[PDB]
Parts: sequence; structure tokens; C-alpha cells
Amino acid sequence: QCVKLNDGHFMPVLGFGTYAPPEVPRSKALEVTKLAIEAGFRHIDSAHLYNNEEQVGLAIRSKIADGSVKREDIFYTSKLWSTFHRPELVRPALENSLKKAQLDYVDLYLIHSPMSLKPGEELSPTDENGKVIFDIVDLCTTWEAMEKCKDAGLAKSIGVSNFNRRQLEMILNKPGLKYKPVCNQVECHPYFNRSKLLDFCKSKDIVLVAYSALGSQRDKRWVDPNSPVLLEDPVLCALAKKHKRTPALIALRYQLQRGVVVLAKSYNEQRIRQNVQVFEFQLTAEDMKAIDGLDRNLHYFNSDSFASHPNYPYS
Ligand SMILES: NC(=O)c1ccc[n+]([C@@H]2O[C@H](COP(=O)([O-])OP(=O)(O)OC[C@H]3O[C@@H](n4cnc5c(N)ncnc54)[C@H](OP(=O)(O)O)[C@@H]3O)[C@@H](O)[C@H]2O)c1
Ligand SMILES: COc1ccc2c(c1)c(CC(=O)O)cn2C(=O)c1ccc(Cl)cc1
Ligand SMILES: COc1ccc2c(c1)c(CC(=O)O)cn2C(=O)c1ccc(Cl)cc1
Repeated sequence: QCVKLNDGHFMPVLGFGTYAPPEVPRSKALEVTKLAIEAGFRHIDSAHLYNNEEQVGLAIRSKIADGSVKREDIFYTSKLWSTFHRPELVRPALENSLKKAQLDYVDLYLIHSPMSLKPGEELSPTDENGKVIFDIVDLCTTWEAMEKCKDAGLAKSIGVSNFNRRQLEMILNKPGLKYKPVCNQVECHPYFNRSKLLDFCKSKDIVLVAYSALGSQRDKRWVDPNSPVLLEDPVLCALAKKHKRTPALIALRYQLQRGVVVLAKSYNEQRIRQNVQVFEFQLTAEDMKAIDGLDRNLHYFNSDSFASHPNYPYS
């Protein structure tokens, strides 16, 4: 149940999302990642940003030691945070993630976001007016350093996240490009299905990886309070009744059948185990077109301040 990436490696089409807000104890990450592996998840999505690589790395270590899986069975993703876009900072950032997770390599390393921020120790650098400080970096130089990370053996594959078509093309058209990004991890769900970006990605043999595929965690820091709740969508719910599944399963299956690799975050054992059932049923072609009609250009991640970033992807 994997897709072949354009560098020859394989990515499981269903991945476990690991981000949880700060109110969630860090020990939970450890617990639930073990449950996910136990439930059958093999693709695990983390990031320096998430303050959990240590716990996720431990879960993997633990499941390897008890014989449940081997390292080669696990597909582990980390991401370069935006304060580390300057080329000389890329490898050290990766090495730090590897040290935290106690891993020798990541299966996939991504540029988390094209919106570069001031280099430093703060994840969100702010000036004396409390305004977040942008940085200007040629992402092609960042990519060059990512390429060196793949050659250094520290990342089996490299890709990007939250890039738009133009931004993807800047990398694809870079003089002397060695490695195309294997994927672009972007917000993708029935209310923002990214069909045009998906088509482009396919034409370039780049995998689109969907996040907030279940409608996001509706975190107060970036959600629109008035935005509809994805999993309460009448069409999704009617399809769930028809197939005797759940709205979540319909949403995940939607992505699988359109050739999208899909992430699913849950810190709940039963929902974690429910989510792997996505391989148990099929949506009809008519089902798929019906879901396609739900698109409303709705992103669950909003930021007025970042909307003014020169590399804001949604402009
Ligand atoms: N590259 C990026 O910038 C970026 C951005 C966002 C996310 N991501 C990645 O993608 C992952 C998932 O995206 P997401 O964090 O926005 O959350 P999500 O996958 O859209 O899931 C959102 C919520 O769905 C609930 N849920 C899960 N399974 C369910 C089920 N079977 N039935 C009903 N509800 C269910 C979970 O609550 P419970 O925990 O209570 O089950 C979760 O909080 C993240 O964890 C992260 O790894 C990356
Ligand atoms: C403090 O916690 C944070 C801070 C920033 C975050 C996130 C979480 C996430 C969720 C995750 O990756 O799971 C995305 N972020 C982004 O910057 C982002 C960048 C570009 C776009 Cl278009 C959307 C989100
Ligand atoms: C504590 O460290 C961080 C780092 C990055 C953060 C944040 C917090 C927040 C929450 C807040 O600032 O209130 C948003 N961020 C983003 O970059 C962001 C950019 C674009 C979008 Cl669409 C969403 C989030």
C-alpha cells in the first residue's frame, strides 16, 4: 500500500499525523505513536516545529525493540522549520532532528513552509512591536542544501510543504537541479481539494500529500471560528451512511482514490484503529464526483500577518 516516489523510494499512502497543541502532555505523543504503529500505521509525520520528535522517535525505537517492526518498515518524516532556511543552517537542523528522535536517517525531509523567518532560537521571532520577523531567502539555495542532505544519507527523500505551483516551478526549473521534490505536503480536503495543484503535481511526478484531511484540529490560533466543520458535511455524512463507514473514513478514502497520499492525526486509540479501515472499502466514481463538488476554497489555517509574506502560498 505504497506509492513509488520519483527518486525510487516508497511512501505508504496512509500516514499518521503527530501534531498536538501544547496543552497535550508530551508523553501522549509517545503513547499514541505506539498505538498507531500497533494499529498498522507505518508512515509517521513529524517536524522540528512540533516539539515531539523525541517522543515520536522513542515510540519507533520501542516498537522496533519489541519486534513489532523494523526500521526499514517505518517511513519517518521530519521538516525543516522556517527559521532554518539559510543554506548553512539546513544540515545542522536535520542533524538535530535526528539526534532528538535518536534516528540515523529520516525517510523524508521537507521544507515545512516557503515563508522564511528570522534565523535564531525562537520558532516565531518577533520585533519590539510584537510583529513576526520575516527573512528573505532564495529557496533554491535552501533546496540545494536539502539535496546535500539526501546525498549525505541523512534523508532518504526530500520534498516541500505548503508550496504553490509557481514556487514548485522555481525548484523544478533551477539550473543544475539534482533532485526533484518527491512530494508537496499541502492542506487538502473536500472543502479545499487542490484539484489544479494536484493535476500539476501529477504531471511532474510529484506526490501531493494531504494535511487537515479530516478538517483540521480547529486550533484557535489559526482557525476561522465561523468556518464549517468538515466532518459534519451533509454530503459526507450521507455517504458515510450509504457505505456504513464514518465521515472521516469517507474523507480519507476520497484522497486515496484521487491519487493523493493522506495524513490522519488522532490521539485517540479507537479513532486511530478506525482510520486504518480506509483500505477496506471503495467509493464509486459518482461518489467521487459528488465530493469533488464540495470545494469551497476554504483553508483551516489562516494568518492575516503571513498573508503579507512575499512567499505566502495562497496569493
Ligand atoms: N505541513 C504542514 O504545514 C502541516 C499542517 C497541518 C498538519 N500537518 C500534518 O498533518 C497532520 C494532520 O492534519 P491535522 O493536524 O490538521 O489534523 P487532521 O488529520 O485533519 O485531523 C483533525 C482531527 O480529526 C480527529 N479525528 C481523527 N480521526 C477521526 C475519526 N476517525 N473520526 C472522527 N474524528 C477523527 C482528531 O481528533 P482526535 O485526536 O481526538 O482523534 C484530529 O484532531 C498533522 O498532525 C501534521 O502531522 C502538516
Ligand atoms: C506553533 O505551532 C504551529 C505553528 C505553525 C504551523 C503549525 C503549527 C502547523 C501545523 C502542522 O504543521 O501540523 C502549520 N504551521 C504553519 O506555519 C503553516 C505554514 C504555511 C501554511 Cl500555508 C499553513 C501553515
Ligand atoms: C510558537 O511558535 C509559532 C510559530 C509559527 C506560528 C505560530 C506560533 C502561530 C500562532 C500565533 O502566532 O499566534 C502561527 N504561526 C505561523 O507561522 C502561521 C503562518 C501561516 C498560517 Cl496560515 C498559520 C500559522
